[PDB]
Amino acid sequence: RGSHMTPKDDEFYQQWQLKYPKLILREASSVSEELHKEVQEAFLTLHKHGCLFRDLVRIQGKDLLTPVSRILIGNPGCTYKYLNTRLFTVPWPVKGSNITEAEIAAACETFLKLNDYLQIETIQALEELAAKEKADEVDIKSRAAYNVTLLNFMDPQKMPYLKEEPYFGMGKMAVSWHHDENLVDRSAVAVYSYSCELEGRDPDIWHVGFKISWDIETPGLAIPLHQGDCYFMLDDLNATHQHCVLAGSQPRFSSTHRVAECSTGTLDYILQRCQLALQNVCDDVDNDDVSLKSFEPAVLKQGEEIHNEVEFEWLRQFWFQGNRYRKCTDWWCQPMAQLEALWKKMEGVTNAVLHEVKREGLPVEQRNEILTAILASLTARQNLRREWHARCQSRIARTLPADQKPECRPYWEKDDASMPLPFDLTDIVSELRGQLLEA
Ligand SMILES: O=C(O)c1cc(O)c2c(c1)C(=O)c1cccc(O)c1C2=O
Ligand SMILES: [Zn+2]
Repeated sequence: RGSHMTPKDDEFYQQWQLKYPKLILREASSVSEELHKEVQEAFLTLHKHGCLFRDLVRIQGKDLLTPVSRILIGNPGCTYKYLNTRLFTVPWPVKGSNITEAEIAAACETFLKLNDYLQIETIQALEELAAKEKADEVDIKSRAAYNVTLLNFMDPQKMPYLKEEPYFGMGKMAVSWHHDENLVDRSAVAVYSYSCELEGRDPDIWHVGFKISWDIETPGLAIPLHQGDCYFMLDDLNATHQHCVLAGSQPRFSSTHRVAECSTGTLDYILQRCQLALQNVCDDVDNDDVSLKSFEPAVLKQGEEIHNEVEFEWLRQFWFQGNRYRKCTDWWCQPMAQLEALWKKMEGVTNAVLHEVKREGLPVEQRNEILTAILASLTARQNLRREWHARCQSRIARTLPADQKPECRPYWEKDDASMPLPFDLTDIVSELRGQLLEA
């Protein structure tokens, strides 16, 4: 049978040193009384204000409510995507920013303070890690450049429905074995754990488990976590090892600081993209007579791709969460209004393209060129629309509370003459395909 080790086992420390060395551990004691207080009160403050939410996530094609409740805090405009769900930051106050409710704002400041301290620690541990290998500095600093933390809460008494750990008999899992997605390559992750107050790991206490990827022969590690212990995954650990969370019996919070790989995941980035798409529009005035500067296939393809990007990675992702951030802050209210306007204009662009493709004096070579440059984009738009609407109407989603109910948005009826094109592109895509096979 597969087995596991905790500090009670003779072989624990040396197995740690041999098969999990890039896993570091700083016990509550390395951290000041002061910061412990501030940070814990900050957790309880967010919890009281109802700021943590279960994500209606996706996994092997199945909609599933995560047993754990979460919240994302970080640099303004930043996102972190896991399990097909883009979490938007509730902003903490980096330099250059000034706003979002009192006690909540103060909690954000506090997790920024925590972010700072843990960063300093991570850099020190990676320095040590290298000098241990000795027998760039900018790489280290960018691998500890935490731009977000993902907070988690679970109260096992309230959230009993928990799976047994299958390979090492670690007992009950809060979070099953996984790799953390969407992180900068080789970037560290720093977790502050806070648990509110014989053969194997003690079930009453929280543990983080690690195993080697592909491997259930090498026994796994189960590391006990009390109030205020911190652990760190350094470097390639998150890629070479898997981790899970073993549930104790008391509620527990954690702050999991990460370098989210946000090259296509920031308000700034998606605004530059929308703008790039709108470069193809005549923009003297904002009205519905949409007229484009060019129908070169490359420019049109690009436009429709950006159209999809803002619709499905930004708008539908944001509204699937049914405006639950509105509880914590309004930071994204204006930006999302603006992205919605940019997208509406793009529905305008697509319409103008469909107008061209139907234009009498257009040589069929060129028409077919247009079709072949946009067809993929439009069928992807259709398939992703079926997906999001269904995901918004699924039995599970309809049972969430009213301030969390998924919201299929934007959405308009075929009768709605405010919008230039139907929500259901099925017929249109059929038509374009048919044209493309005309002898
Ligand atoms: O399959 C599961 O039960 C499961 C549970 C989780 O909590 C996570 C995952 C899977 C991920 O895949 C993942 C990826 C990137 C960052 C993350 O934080 C997670 C998770 O947290
Ligand atoms: Zn994880």
